Amino acid sequence: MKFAEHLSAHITPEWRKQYIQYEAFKDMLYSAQDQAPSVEVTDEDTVKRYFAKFEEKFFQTCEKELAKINTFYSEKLAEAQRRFATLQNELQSSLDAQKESHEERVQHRNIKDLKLAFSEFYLSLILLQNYQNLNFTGFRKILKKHDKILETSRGADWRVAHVEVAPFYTCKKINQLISETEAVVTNELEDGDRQKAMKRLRVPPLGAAQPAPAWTTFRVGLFCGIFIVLNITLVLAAVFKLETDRSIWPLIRIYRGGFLLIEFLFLLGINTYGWRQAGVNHVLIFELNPRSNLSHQHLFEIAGFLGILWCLSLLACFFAPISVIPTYVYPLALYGFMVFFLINPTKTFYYKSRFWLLKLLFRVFTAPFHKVGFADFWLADQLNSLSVILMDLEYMICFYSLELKWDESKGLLPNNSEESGICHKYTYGVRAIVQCIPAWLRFIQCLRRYRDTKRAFPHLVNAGKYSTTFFMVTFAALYSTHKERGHSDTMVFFYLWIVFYIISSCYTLIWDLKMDWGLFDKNAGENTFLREEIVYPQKAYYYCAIIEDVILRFAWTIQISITSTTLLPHSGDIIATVFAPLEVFRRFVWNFFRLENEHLNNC
Amino acid sequence: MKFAEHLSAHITPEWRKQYIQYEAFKDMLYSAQDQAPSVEVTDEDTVKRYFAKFEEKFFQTCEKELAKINTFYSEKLAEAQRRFATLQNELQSSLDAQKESHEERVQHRNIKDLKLAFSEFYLSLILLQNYQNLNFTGFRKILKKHDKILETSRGADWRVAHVEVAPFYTCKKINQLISETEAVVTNELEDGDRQKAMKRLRVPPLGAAQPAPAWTTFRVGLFCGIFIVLNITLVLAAVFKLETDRSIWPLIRIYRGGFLLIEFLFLLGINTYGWRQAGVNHVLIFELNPRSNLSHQHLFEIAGFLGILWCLSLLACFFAPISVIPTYVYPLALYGFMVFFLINPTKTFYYKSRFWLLKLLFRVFTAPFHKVGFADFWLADQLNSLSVILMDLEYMICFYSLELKWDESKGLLPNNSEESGICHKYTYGVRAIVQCIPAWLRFIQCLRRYRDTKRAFPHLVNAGKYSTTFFMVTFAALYSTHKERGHSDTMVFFYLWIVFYIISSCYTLIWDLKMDWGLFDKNAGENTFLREEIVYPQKAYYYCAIIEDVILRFAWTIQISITSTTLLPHSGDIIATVFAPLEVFRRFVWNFFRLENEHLNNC
Ligand SMILES: O=P(O)(O)O[C@H]1[C@H](OP(=O)(O)O)[C@@H](OP(=O)(O)O)[C@H](OP(=O)(O)O)[C@@H](OP(=O)(O)O)[C@H]1OP(=O)(O)O
Ligand SMILES: O=P(O)(O)O[C@H]1[C@H](OP(=O)(O)O)[C@@H](OP(=O)(O)O)[C@H](OP(=O)(O)O)[C@@H](OP(=O)(O)O)[C@H]1OP(=O)(O)O
Repeated sequence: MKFAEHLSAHITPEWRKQYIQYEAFKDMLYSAQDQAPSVEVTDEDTVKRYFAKFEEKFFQTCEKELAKINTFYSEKLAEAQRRFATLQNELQSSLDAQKESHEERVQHRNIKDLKLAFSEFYLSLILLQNYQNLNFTGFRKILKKHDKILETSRGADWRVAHVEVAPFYTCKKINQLISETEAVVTNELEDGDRQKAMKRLRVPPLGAAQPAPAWTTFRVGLFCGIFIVLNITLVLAAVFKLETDRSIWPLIRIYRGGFLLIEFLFLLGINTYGWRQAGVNHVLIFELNPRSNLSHQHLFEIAGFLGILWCLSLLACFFAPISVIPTYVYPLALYGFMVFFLINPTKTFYYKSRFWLLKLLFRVFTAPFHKVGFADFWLADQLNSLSVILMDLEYMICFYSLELKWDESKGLLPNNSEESGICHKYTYGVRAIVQCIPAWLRFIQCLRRYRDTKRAFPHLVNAGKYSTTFFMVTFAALYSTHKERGHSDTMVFFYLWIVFYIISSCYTLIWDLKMDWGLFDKNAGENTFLREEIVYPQKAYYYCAIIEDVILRFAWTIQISITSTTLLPHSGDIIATVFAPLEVFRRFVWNFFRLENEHLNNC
Repeated sequence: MKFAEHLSAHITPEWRKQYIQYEAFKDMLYSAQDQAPSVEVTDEDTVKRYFAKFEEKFFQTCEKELAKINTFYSEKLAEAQRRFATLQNELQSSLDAQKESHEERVQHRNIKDLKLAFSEFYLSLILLQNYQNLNFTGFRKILKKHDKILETSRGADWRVAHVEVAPFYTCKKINQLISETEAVVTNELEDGDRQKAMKRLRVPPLGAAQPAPAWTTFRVGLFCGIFIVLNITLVLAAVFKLETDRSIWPLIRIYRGGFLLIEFLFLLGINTYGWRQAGVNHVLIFELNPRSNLSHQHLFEIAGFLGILWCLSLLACFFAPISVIPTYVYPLALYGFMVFFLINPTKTFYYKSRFWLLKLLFRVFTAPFHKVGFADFWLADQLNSLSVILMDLEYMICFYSLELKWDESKGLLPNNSEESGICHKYTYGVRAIVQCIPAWLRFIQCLRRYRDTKRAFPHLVNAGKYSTTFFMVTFAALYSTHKERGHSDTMVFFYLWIVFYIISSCYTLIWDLKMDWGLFDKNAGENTFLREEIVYPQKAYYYCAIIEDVILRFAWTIQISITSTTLLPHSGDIIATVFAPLEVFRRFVWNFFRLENEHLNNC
């Protein structure tokens, strides 16, 4: 309400402290009004002296904040012109190089980068202009409010004697700067095409939140409703219309991956909504284009659509109304549709989003030959917690290639055959390597980062933490195969195994609480066990995260060990399936604090 | 982009012609720019005289439109001043009467009515201010556009010489007016409470469409999705899970009403959406409070929720999980929930809407005594199209009270008993009166209107129209009972019956095309077979309405005749079911044109 929430919505995520503290002056004026001693206990001289002293303190605070505004604006303007001169020099160099093939491609990439730089400079200039306008509006509003409450005209005199003569308000150099940038872009860059110049230099109202179209919200609601009703009917159909002829392992073992993917997309949508609400400049961190970024609603829509596809495919797998090929087409059809959706080459269905995502995925998969950005290793750590999809895909390809009789029906082939359990076994080695692929990719990425930076800490320690999983999985496999062979010394390999269990968790957990989040700092001060500046209002969120992460790390390591070792022949698959949709929740809660730590400590 | 859509959304409907014809100015300037031939083709003298003559014509047109705007503003200000004087006199009289029981209640209703009058006055003055500001903005906008396209500075000089001195902008009496009204409201009425004074006089941004919350759209989507999935599963369950041993009539004949009502609500939501989009001032016509009106989204939400309840009740009726009572609680429970939803006495679940609708329904059901508004007889005619709900309700009461053995099970009592078919008969004759109730109410309303106005040409004939249903139903009942008795002269009563068929349709259809819509106008002729002015862009809508209404009138009259005559033992309920959900569509298509015609002629 009023200018208060307007300013609060128009806060720049970077310079939040530099803005006028409308709330502070608001509450201190109400504090002035609230005291109000008894009407007849003392002379009106005391009341007027109280009014005068509080007015003097109000003027002192206003002058202090005004001086801070002047200094901040002058400094900002200083680097504004210095950056303008630097970009003008670069533009002149590029133009004179062009005026006088590989050279043409270099000029093309340079001018495109220059256009992007001019775009961000124009955003900076308009941000400064909005800064000045918001400060002026806040000053006029607070002075009017004060003149109203104190029923005096002193606020107007203070404003006219201070504000309209303030250097920040009197300086119009920002307008000449933006006009010169616009003219340069129109003339030198666009060759007189003013329309294209503006179209590239548009600035959508980022300050006014985001005008989400009603159609997107309606579609999200429709998809959510259809998904929940399909889920309910799936539960009822599974409970009632299922008979007993086979233990239904393959169906869950195949659809667990789709369930994990859908849950991950939903949680990432919640994650980005919280990121936007908290004020963390995530778009800058991911070097995304500020013109076009995906809000949470699109992620919710995509998650709902994939959930619909998965649920209908699984329900068709149960019921199987009528066909010629009985049941082993639905999972294949669903996965084919998903993979084709991901690689759609037309300019439809978020073409830029899919292109950028697949480019990032190719970069992260070929990481040993690429640099390290924040969008790269974050996706690598995202994939590190989703080894279950790779496991399920390998199991599905094994089942459909070797075990399943392709030209047959039903799909409950006898388990008494020797070929039953070919990849329910582990001596093939096709389980340890698949599980360790994410760890290997992440570790080699960290090693390349260290080599590029030439700085041992913290990259070597990080590489060790990523490499502990190698020992974990390999020794679990050794124990499993030696138990299969029934050797006398096999039990010995159990002992140190448990040791390497602990040296994993208590290790990585520490890495999760010192460098990833920067908590437990020596300068906690008033906030025991926490950090000085926390964006989220409540510390109970931090407490629940710190109490859940310790359990979830043990859960993840034990679940990956049992998945790759396949002991406990009955309950092993059940424990793996039940523990799978918990590490994803851990990965969801981890991102909040990871980025709120990175945003403050840029580093 | 430009201010085109800005004004097109911000133009007040009832003064749309008075605003700037900015679009015409755009297109004429674009035509002027495009018509210029090549430089080499024509001499520069011809080019310059072209610019000179078109500039002169542009200035002439702008002078004409500004003169019209000044005259309009002067007249508006004069009537605003006279209205202000009148309301000041009324306030003075009220306050001096108050200063010097029934008298207190009269004073209370006077002060509330005066508060409403001041609200309307403040809204009108703010509308005038918005008009003036938009006109000034449009002038400066088109002038700078002309200056940029003609690369001349003549526009600025013309603006400062004409627009700056223009009487509409120079007259600042509007601000003194609003300040005086605000001061009077704060002091005389609110007794110094400025906060309550402005909150009662707050004006939401009606010009900027409507900021619909995203939560409402999400809820609408969720309800629509759940409804469509429940509909599909109900269709499949009815096709497969239902057998045929005792027919399904005693179920559809009770569950038709919920579908009818839900369809009516959905179509009414469509009506209000189209009404808002086309610009027809429907809120003024219904004397609704302009600050609190229901957009289409709320109607869609209510329709979806009722659809969910009805579909769930029907689905539970099919499968019928059994604890004690087999099947005859679901319809009663659903109807009880609906009626309790309508009569909720708390302040939740649309507190104002339900109270207003209940008051209107009571007023229309006490038609012979209370007066006539617009919403009154509009709702009367709206209910005249839904006699099927009353038919189904009385049939439900008849079945549950007499035929149904409530202390039994199943719900498929044999039809071989003598009492069976009594409720399928008409010996009591209740069908005729139940069907003829809406006609009687509408006739009484028209008779009261005629008596009050003492003018027979537009009222007495209106009453005479609604008496044909009486003769139709009575003659149908006579034919049915004489056929049941098998008298020799029975067939004779058929003959005139068919006659009174035609004298119904060809009569009321004419009434639907002359006074209800104002079509076929002799004074017209700009558009063949249409009126002088239309609001919807396409005449094909009028053509399809005029081609469908002729069929629908015959359909409605034959369906009511067959419903109340109890003939065609096999196809009777079938024809009733297939014809019922289309008369509501006829009412839906009728409302649009009825209100666009009532908006202009003002009968
Ligand atoms: O792209 P828009 O948002 O519609 O901007 C239009 C206009 O473009 P159009 O004439 O095609 O409508 C001008 O662009 P050009 O004609 O010069 O190519 C532009 O110019 P300036 O910013 O330099 O004034 C000006 O933008 P703005 O909204 O900031 O005033 C504004 O002009 P019009 O509303 O008069 O058309
Ligand atoms: O919050 P609003 O009801 O929209 O109005 C507030 C304010 O009330 P608050 O004291 O609760 O903040 C003033 O109320 P009064 O003390 O004068 O009764 C009012 O004053 P004016 O309308 O006379 O200016 C002014 O409204 P406006 O937005 O038109 O300036 C605006 O105050 P602020 O926006 O400056 O905080």
